[PDB]
Amino acid sequence: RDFNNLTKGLCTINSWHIYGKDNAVRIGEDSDVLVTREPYVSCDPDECRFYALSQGTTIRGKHSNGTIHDRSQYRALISWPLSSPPTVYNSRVECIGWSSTSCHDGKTRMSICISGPNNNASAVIWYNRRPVTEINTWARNILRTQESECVCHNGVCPVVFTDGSATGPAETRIYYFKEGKILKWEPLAGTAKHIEECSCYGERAEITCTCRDNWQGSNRPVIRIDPVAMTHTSQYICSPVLTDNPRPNDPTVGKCNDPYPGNNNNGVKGFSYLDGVNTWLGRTISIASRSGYEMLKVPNALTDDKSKPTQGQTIVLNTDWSGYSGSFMDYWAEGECYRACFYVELIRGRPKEDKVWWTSNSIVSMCSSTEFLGQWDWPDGAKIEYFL
Amino acid sequence: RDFNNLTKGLCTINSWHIYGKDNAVRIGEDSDVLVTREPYVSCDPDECRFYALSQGTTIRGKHSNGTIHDRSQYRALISWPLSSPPTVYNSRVECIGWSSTSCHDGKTRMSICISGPNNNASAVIWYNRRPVTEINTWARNILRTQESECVCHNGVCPVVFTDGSATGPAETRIYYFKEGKILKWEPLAGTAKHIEECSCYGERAEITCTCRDNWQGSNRPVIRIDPVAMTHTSQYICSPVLTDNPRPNDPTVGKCNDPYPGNNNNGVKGFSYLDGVNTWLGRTISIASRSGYEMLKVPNALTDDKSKPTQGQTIVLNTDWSGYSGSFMDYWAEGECYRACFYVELIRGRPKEDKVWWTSNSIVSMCSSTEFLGQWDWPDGAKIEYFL
Amino acid sequence: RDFNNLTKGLCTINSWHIYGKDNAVRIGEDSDVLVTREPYVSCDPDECRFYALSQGTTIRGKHSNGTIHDRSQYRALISWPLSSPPTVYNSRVECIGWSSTSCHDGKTRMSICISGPNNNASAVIWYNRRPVTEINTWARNILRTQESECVCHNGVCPVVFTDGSATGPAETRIYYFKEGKILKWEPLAGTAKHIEECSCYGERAEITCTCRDNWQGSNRPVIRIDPVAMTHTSQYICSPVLTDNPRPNDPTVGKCNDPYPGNNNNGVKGFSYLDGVNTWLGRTISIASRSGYEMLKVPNALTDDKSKPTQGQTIVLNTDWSGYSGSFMDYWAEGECYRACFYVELIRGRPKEDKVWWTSNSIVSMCSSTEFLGQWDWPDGAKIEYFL
Amino acid sequence: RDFNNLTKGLCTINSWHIYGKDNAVRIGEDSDVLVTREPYVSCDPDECRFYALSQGTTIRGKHSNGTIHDRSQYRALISWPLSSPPTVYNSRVECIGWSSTSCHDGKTRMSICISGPNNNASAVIWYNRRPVTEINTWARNILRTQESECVCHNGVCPVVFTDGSATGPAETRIYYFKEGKILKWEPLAGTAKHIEECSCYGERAEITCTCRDNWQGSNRPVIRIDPVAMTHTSQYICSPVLTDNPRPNDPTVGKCNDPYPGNNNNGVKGFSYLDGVNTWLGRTISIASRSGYEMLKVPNALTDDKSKPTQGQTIVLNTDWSGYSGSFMDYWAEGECYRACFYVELIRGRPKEDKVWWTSNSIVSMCSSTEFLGQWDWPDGAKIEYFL
Ligand SMILES: *[C@@H]1O[C@H](CO)[C@@H](O[C@@H]2O[C@H](CO)[C@@H](O[C@@H]3O[C@H](CO[C@H]4O[C@H](CO[C@H]5O[C@H](CO)[C@@H](O)[C@H](O)[C@@H]5O[C@H]5O[C@H](CO)[C@@H](O)[C@H](O)[C@@H]5O)[C@@H](O)[C@H](O[C@H]5O[C@H](CO)[C@@H](O)[C@H](O)[C@@H]5O)[C@@H]4O)[C@@H](O)[C@H](O[C@H]4O[C@H](CO)[C@@H](O)[C@H](O)[C@@H]4O[C@H]4O[C@H](CO)[C@@H](O)[C@H](O)[C@@H]4O[C@H]4O[C@H](CO)[C@@H](O)[C@H](O)[C@@H]4O)[C@@H]3O)[C@H](O)[C@H]2NC(C)=O)[C@H](O)[C@H]1NC(C)=O
Ligand SMILES: *[C@@H]1O[C@H](CO)[C@@H](O[C@@H]2O[C@H](CO)[C@@H](O[C@@H]3O[C@H](CO[C@H]4O[C@H](CO[C@H]5O[C@H](CO)[C@@H](O)[C@H](O)[C@@H]5O[C@H]5O[C@H](CO)[C@@H](O)[C@H](O)[C@@H]5O)[C@@H](O)[C@H](O[C@H]5O[C@H](CO)[C@@H](O)[C@H](O)[C@@H]5O)[C@@H]4O)[C@@H](O)[C@H](O[C@H]4O[C@H](CO)[C@@H](O)[C@H](O)[C@@H]4O[C@H]4O[C@H](CO)[C@@H](O)[C@H](O)[C@@H]4O[C@H]4O[C@H](CO)[C@@H](O)[C@H](O)[C@@H]4O)[C@@H]3O)[C@H](O)[C@H]2NC(C)=O)[C@H](O)[C@H]1NC(C)=O
Ligand SMILES: *[C@@H]1O[C@H](CO)[C@@H](O[C@@H]2O[C@H](CO)[C@@H](O[C@@H]3O[C@H](CO[C@H]4O[C@H](CO[C@H]5O[C@H](CO)[C@@H](O)[C@H](O)[C@@H]5O[C@H]5O[C@H](CO)[C@@H](O)[C@H](O)[C@@H]5O)[C@@H](O)[C@H](O[C@H]5O[C@H](CO)[C@@H](O)[C@H](O)[C@@H]5O)[C@@H]4O)[C@@H](O)[C@H](O[C@H]4O[C@H](CO)[C@@H](O)[C@H](O)[C@@H]4O[C@H]4O[C@H](CO)[C@@H](O)[C@H](O)[C@@H]4O[C@H]4O[C@H](CO)[C@@H](O)[C@H](O)[C@@H]4O)[C@@H]3O)[C@H](O)[C@H]2NC(C)=O)[C@H](O)[C@H]1NC(C)=O
Ligand SMILES: *[C@@H]1O[C@H](CO)[C@@H](O[C@@H]2O[C@H](CO)[C@@H](O[C@@H]3O[C@H](CO[C@H]4O[C@H](CO[C@H]5O[C@H](CO)[C@@H](O)[C@H](O)[C@@H]5O[C@H]5O[C@H](CO)[C@@H](O)[C@H](O)[C@@H]5O)[C@@H](O)[C@H](O[C@H]5O[C@H](CO)[C@@H](O)[C@H](O)[C@@H]5O)[C@@H]4O)[C@@H](O)[C@H](O[C@H]4O[C@H](CO)[C@@H](O)[C@H](O)[C@@H]4O[C@H]4O[C@H](CO)[C@@H](O)[C@H](O)[C@@H]4O[C@H]4O[C@H](CO)[C@@H](O)[C@H](O)[C@@H]4O)[C@@H]3O)[C@H](O)[C@H]2NC(C)=O)[C@H](O)[C@H]1NC(C)=O
Ligand SMILES: CC(=O)N[C@H]1[C@H]([C@H](O)[C@H](O)CO)O[C@@](O)(C(=O)O)C[C@@H]1O
Ligand SMILES: [Ca+2]
Ligand SMILES: [Ca+2]
Ligand SMILES: [Ca+2]
Ligand SMILES: [Ca+2]
Ligand SMILES: [Ca+2]
Repeated sequence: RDFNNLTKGLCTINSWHIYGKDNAVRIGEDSDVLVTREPYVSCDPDECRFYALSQGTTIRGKHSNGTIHDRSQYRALISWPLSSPPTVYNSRVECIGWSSTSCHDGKTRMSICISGPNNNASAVIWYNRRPVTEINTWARNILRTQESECVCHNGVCPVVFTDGSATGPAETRIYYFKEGKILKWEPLAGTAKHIEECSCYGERAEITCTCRDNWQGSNRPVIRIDPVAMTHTSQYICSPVLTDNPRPNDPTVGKCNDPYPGNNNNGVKGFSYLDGVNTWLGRTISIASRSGYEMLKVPNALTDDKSKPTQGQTIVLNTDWSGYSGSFMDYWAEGECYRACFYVELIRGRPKEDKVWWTSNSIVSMCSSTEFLGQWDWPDGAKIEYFL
Repeated sequence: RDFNNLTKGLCTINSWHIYGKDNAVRIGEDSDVLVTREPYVSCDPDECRFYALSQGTTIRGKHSNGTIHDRSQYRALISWPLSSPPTVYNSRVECIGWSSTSCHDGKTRMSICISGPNNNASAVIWYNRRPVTEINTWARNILRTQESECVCHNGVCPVVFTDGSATGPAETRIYYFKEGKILKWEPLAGTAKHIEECSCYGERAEITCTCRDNWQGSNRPVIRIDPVAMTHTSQYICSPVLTDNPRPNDPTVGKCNDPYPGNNNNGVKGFSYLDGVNTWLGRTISIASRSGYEMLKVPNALTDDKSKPTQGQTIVLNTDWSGYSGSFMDYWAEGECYRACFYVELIRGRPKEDKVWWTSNSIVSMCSSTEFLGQWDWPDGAKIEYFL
Repeated sequence: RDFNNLTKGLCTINSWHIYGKDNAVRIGEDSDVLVTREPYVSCDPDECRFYALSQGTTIRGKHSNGTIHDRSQYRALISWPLSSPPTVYNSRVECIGWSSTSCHDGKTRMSICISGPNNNASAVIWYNRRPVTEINTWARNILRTQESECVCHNGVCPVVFTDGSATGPAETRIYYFKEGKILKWEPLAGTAKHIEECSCYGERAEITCTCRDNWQGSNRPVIRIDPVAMTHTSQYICSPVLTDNPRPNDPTVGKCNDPYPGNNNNGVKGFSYLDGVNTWLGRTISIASRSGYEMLKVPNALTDDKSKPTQGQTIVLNTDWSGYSGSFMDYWAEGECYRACFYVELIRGRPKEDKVWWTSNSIVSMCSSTEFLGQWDWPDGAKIEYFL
Repeated sequence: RDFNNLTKGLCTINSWHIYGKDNAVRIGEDSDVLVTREPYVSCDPDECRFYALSQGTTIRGKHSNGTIHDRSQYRALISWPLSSPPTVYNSRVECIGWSSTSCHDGKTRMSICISGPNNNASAVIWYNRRPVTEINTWARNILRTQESECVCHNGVCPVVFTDGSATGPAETRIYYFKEGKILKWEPLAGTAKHIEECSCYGERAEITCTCRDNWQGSNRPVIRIDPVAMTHTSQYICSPVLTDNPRPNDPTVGKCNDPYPGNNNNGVKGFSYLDGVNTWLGRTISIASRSGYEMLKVPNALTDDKSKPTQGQTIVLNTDWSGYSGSFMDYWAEGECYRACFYVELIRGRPKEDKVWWTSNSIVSMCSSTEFLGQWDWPDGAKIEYFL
């Protein structure tokens, strides 16, 4: 095997087709399904799999009480077969911790998990299923990373980390790994003022990451990385189609180089594909909560501070719960272009459904089509009443 | 690996032997077995597996209530090892949707799943476990396909789809796929007046499909496809041994080029092997409901409008529930001829057993023998009372 | 791979060591373990596995009621990893039916399952996981076979079948298979008067089978097969150490060429290793029921009508339930000799423990040592009270 | 594959990072997790796995009552994927018995299990998943071995066994195996007065084992083995940082050549890495019970009778239960040095938590880092009240 190179451009996105769906909460009402959150999808050269952070309990288990909490000693990054649920019996643990990323470089997979108390966390970087490198907290305040896949080019796999405040300036670093070893790291540069939970994809030897400005911005920060020079830039999506949550209503003109205000100290992980007129943004439908999910075609969103939608697709109705969302692609597929894909975490339980004592999720995932396909909506599908 | 070619004729069918049986409803009374319907069997060069459409819940799970319904966002095509049950832990998802087909071409497998609302459905064609092509609804009325395996010849895998009314003329198309890409499609031609749910097999570079005329016919339509020319014909089975369900009693003379009347707007998926004097038809025993199942040797059924049985074999007694049935063969077996096989879906629960709130099935499957073997009957075997 | 040849003699048996044990009934009190009976062990070149006839239900499932019965449409030959229990999720179905044998020839595995009603049963012979040959009942009275592994030599795998009465003369046939095809069959010859359930092993190009004379004999019939000439002989074990069950007390002098009387129309599957002074016989301890199990070293048991034990080993105390027992060896092990092995079926439930409504078993298995090892006893270990 | 040689030295240990954690008791509150004890970790060239002695029941099963007991016919050495729990469906049985060790030699794995009554136990040595050698009890008093991995060098895998009293002199033997065959054995020599449960690692063609002196010592005996000469030495860790449990308080000066007194007839399995200034000792925090766990950097502990800690890391708080601990390394990792690893058994249930009737454990495991990483504590995490 050779290292994968990002040689292709994105396919033209004219609609989105169903790729995967695990129905995990429905199925786990009466089977041994682990409680999860922060899911994602990532491909190897011969298989694509679902990933998430386990909570170290089943959803029917008594230890599901308290799983609203984000960080414990009982979390782990797990992966499992595409569209199956994350079960006790089919989930493979990648590493232990409560914040993660993972990617395949064409030869083997790198997985990173962060664990520890808030003031003393550490990342362990695994390569070929073995621990290789460790990184201690630099700011002593919840070292944390993408919660979706990284992207590699000729063996170099950049990863975005943040350590520091969620409600003011923090210390974001871009690490450049190869075979699980640190080649270089850089502090964040550019005009993004706060970065968390980057969702990345690669095309034509460039990696684009759409992130969460938790502190101030309802527009999303974007980091663009050259994995050969090992350098990057940052800005915000210019468009007035605002894509964080909660957020204010959409204005007429956005902000390219600073956070669009109205909502402070909160957000959600999300994504975009930024490719000129072939630009699609994901967002929750609700401006107030993680409710609904839609894709909007917003030509030149990155650069055009007045850009509005020209097409769209509903993914989850606004009468259903959504959650985090992120990007991935099958960099080992056949053909001339990389097909954009994404997932949406469908959060069930706390805090919005507080008649149960747990929080979990299922996954839905879609990829682009060059056809203009009909749309369905894809809810989680479980009935909370059954769990009482 | 090279593409498989249909070089062999059918073996002489002198009786049927047990091939597989999963006992899924019995076992799922106390284990984590998914609710299914629309099962089938399909072989790869190194393994044969059971396939079906999951309902995204276990049979003991509370989400089994409502599973009489055919189309939801919680269905998927799954496969699992021959004669095991479809469990949460052993079922591999092929694709997401509520109508399917799948076949191996000798190199890898193509799987197709249709999803969407009734007026906006779409097919996704997967090849080598990746999405390759998408097809939007052409008639905006439940785009739908075979619900059993397709057949390939030198890489060309024809598939029959219908979109449109179930109770009047519809728009049937034969697509010719290779490596998941569309080579060609044609509209239905010939004298079949309505087509659904084709059950296909191949021999000597020809593919024969026995289908369901839901609208008018109690005889079954037959499509015969040349996968080299990429052309086809259609007619009905001429015999007065009528094989849809519900149906009128058997007459003395059938119809070759139009639907045999008496029953409108209903049917069941079924199959035949049409090979001159080596012709065998499957049918339910009951003329009123999906009850019992038998094979009848009906020499020249396709062409002889007075042909009656010369031999038979009971598969399921008329005091047991049956369901869909379909054809498959192991095109990678040893020997000089292809051995005909079939399966029967053994439907349990609603609507016939309405003391439970679910609908599911098990599978029995048989293949031909050149011996004249003794016969048993093969019921599902579960007791509904245990589920109350 | 080449076909395995029986080139080695037996290792010297000076005691027996623990090989495998599945604890299936203990574990299945609270996990999804299939109800079984008629287990055995058989090796492939790279793995050894447990085999048995499933009853198509879990032991906690409501469908376990009635599993005392031997023949239903819900039985199948399953295999699973050595010392694991037969679970819904790890059991591989080999074929469907209610009497079986299986063996590897060095290239691939042959498995045979018989199904049908008592007057119309048929065997299907699978090779390389595909059906190849079928055999109809010849006497219309419960066609039946070994219930433990067959043995192959240069691709020729003999199998012993019986069809006919269990309580008078029957029609026993030795079939010689190669690649699942019938080379030849012969009727039983020699002085054995009734044959069932042969337990076989091979050494130095000869196959020895120790069987059950259900009709009259409390000594066991022995068939010795030359798999090159495809011929056989039969007699009884001469020794007065009687090894069927139920049986009369041991006499002073046995019978070499006729059944030792005292018990009619019953028996149990059992085994021996018949190798001159290196001869070991298995038996239940009780003369009345399937209770206890012991190995006895009985020099020249086959030929010496006064031979008595010179050494022994208790396997199951007479205060614990036993069951069928049979022979197998790992013909692909390293070294200069074949190590004798056996298993004992530990039957729990009906008819001896009738406070439960099921019948099932676990497995213990041992192989020979050239050391004189200390002995333990190996009960099933489950508590029936837990199942009430 | 070639046999692995111990060519590397230990990496510099500046802290410990999380490697694996199975959360088995939390998860097994509502899934089919086997009851275990005496766990460990061991690597093959392509995978690392968790190992333990099953009790042949699930933790929710009724047969979990009585699992405080150490030796039964229902125990087996099982292995399962790293950080998954030991489930009925994913656990591979290595061999049957109630004391074990296992190691890979670079070509394949040797596993040893001891079974029998206390006065008549025997070891079976498996190689390449087949039984090869057997060893009878030499002292007729609970033949027993390491309960963690062995270590091999050029195919020679030494193993430490003890037979005899737990409360006076016993008969310890070092066996040197190759391909499961005995090359040599030696009686214990040196100044260790009692040996049990050795925890071993290899570096630079030497194997170091840290053991348990059950009879008298609260310092730990150390055996150092030359696997080429097949010879060994023994002494005690000289340091006054005492590492058995229970134990007296730490003195100022330890004992190098005799047991440090204060506690008789008890102990716990533990470990150390003894490498000059790169020396780290594990111990329980409590001096009275298996409570808490810490690593202490104790330069020259082996040789310096006044050596005190210079650094440490808490692994399990003293308000959480611990248990056995042992060493392992991935001898097939990339890089220039072997990274020290260890596990801690987190015992739950009896005797310390006697509101339940079972005893089981989970696993946490860590490996060394050359960074100075922040520390977390890693409890089992289950709530006993949930099991009542
Ligand atoms: C079967 O399946 C089919 C496939 O899925 C399905 O078809 C699909 O239907 C859906 C639903 O209708 C379509 O999705 C929608 O797409 C809209 C875009 O398309 C419309 O607009 C474009 C653009 O039009 C402007 O520009 C062009 C040129 O650039 C001009 O030609 C126009 O005249 C117009 O110009 C004006 O506007 C510009 C600025 O925007 C100015 O520059 C200009 O000067 C003028 O002012 C048209 O080109 C489209 O026409 C074409 O397509 C239609 C078919 O859809 C044909 O009939 C037609 O002939 C053409 O071919 C079309 O008119 C999206 O706008 C829309 O998304 C908004 O609405 C949804 C709710 O429905 C919101 O959830 C979403 O967030 C978007 O609205 C919010 O955000 C905007 C942006 O800020 C706000 O303005 C708005 O108020 C709203 O904000 C509020 O909500 C937010 C969210 O909660 C909140 O955050 C805010 O704060 C605020 O509260 C939606 O995506 C989809 O594209 C169809 N797909 C296809 C392929 O057809 C079909 O229906 C199915 N069949 C059945 C039977 O079910
Ligand atoms: C152990 O296992 C064994 C192996 O399984 C098992 O043996 C098997 O037994 C079963 C059961 O008996 C057999 O299965 C049946 O087979 C019948 C066919 O065989 C009979 O008929 C043929 C043909 O005979 C005609 O033709 C030949 C030449 O072509 C002539 O020689 C004849 O004289 C006769 O000619 C007349 O008819 C023609 C028109 O049909 C005219 O052309 C002609 O001019 C004359 O009028 C014979 O050859 C057979 O004989 C041979 O075999 C028997 C053994 O079976 C030997 O004894 C004998 O010596 C020969 O060797 C034989 O006589 C099928 O017809 C039958 O299926 C019908 O019945 C079942 C119910 O039992 C129905 O469910 C089924 O649907 C069929 O009936 C329906 O449909 C027909 C067609 O339209 C209707 O006419 C009929 O009324 C009925 O309709 C009703 O029900 C329908 C369904 O609900 C409904 O839809 C309708 O609307 C309506 O309500 C059945 O399959 C099997 O073949 C045996 N197998 C073998 C290998 O032997 C054995 O028993 C087991 N042992 C034990 C102990 O259990
Ligand atoms: C730790 O683990 C150790 C390893 O497991 C363990 O040691 C093992 O102990 C067990 C239990 O003791 C041993 O197993 C028993 O072995 C007996 C055989 O060994 C004895 O006999 C031989 C043979 O002796 C004759 O022959 C030699 C020469 O051939 C002569 O030298 C003798 O003098 C004698 O000659 C007479 O008999 C001949 C006819 O039989 C005539 O030819 C002759 O002219 C004379 O009349 C001896 O060689 C043995 O000695 C050697 O070994 C002992 C150690 O055991 C040493 O002390 C000694 O120094 C020697 O080295 C030894 O004496 C088996 O007979 C025995 O099995 C019977 O009993 C059990 C019950 O215990 C029954 O269940 C079983 O079925 C057998 O009895 C039934 O069947 C016989 C046969 O028909 C009947 O005769 C009998 O009445 C009985 O029938 C009844 O029950 C049946 C079953 O229910 C029923 O069907 C009938 O109808 C009827 O009701 C048993 O297997 C084992 O071998 C030891 N292993 C080793 C390696 O030592 C050790 O104890 C453990 N430690 C601890 C602390 O626990
Ligand atoms: C984020 O994560 C960080 C990384 O984990 C974390 O930092 C870590 O913090 C922990 C906790 O503080 C550290 O772990 C402790 O480490 C101690 C060792 O370090 C101290 O000591 C050394 C050595 O000092 C002597 O020697 C040097 C030279 O050799 C001299 O320079 C010194 O002056 C001194 O000399 C005296 O002593 C010698 C004899 O011992 C004589 O030779 C000499 O003549 C003098 O008398 C120092 O070098 C260290 O300083 C350096 O590090 C600190 C940071 O820790 C810096 O601030 C500093 O500037 C330096 O760089 C440091 O002072 C361990 O001793 C300690 O373990 C004991 O305590 C714990 C309880 O806390 C016990 O559980 C444990 O068992 C040990 O105590 C028991 O055992 C000893 C030995 O017998 C007994 O003496 C003692 O009484 C006690 O016994 C009792 O309990 C036993 C257990 O129950 C029982 O069995 C007994 O019977 C009895 O009842 C502990 O491991 C860790 O190393 C830090 N890691 C790092 C990298 O910094 C950080 O806090 C986290 N952040 C936050 C915000 O949470
Ligand atoms: C497991 C068990 O209880 N076995 C006992 C059996 C059975 O109770 C009956 O044989 C059942 O009918 O009875 C014995 O007398 C016997 O046969 O030797 C004693 C033996 O201990
Ligand atoms: Ca369960
Ligand atoms: Ca924000
Ligand atoms: Ca019809
Ligand atoms: Ca008998
Ligand atoms: Ca001690």
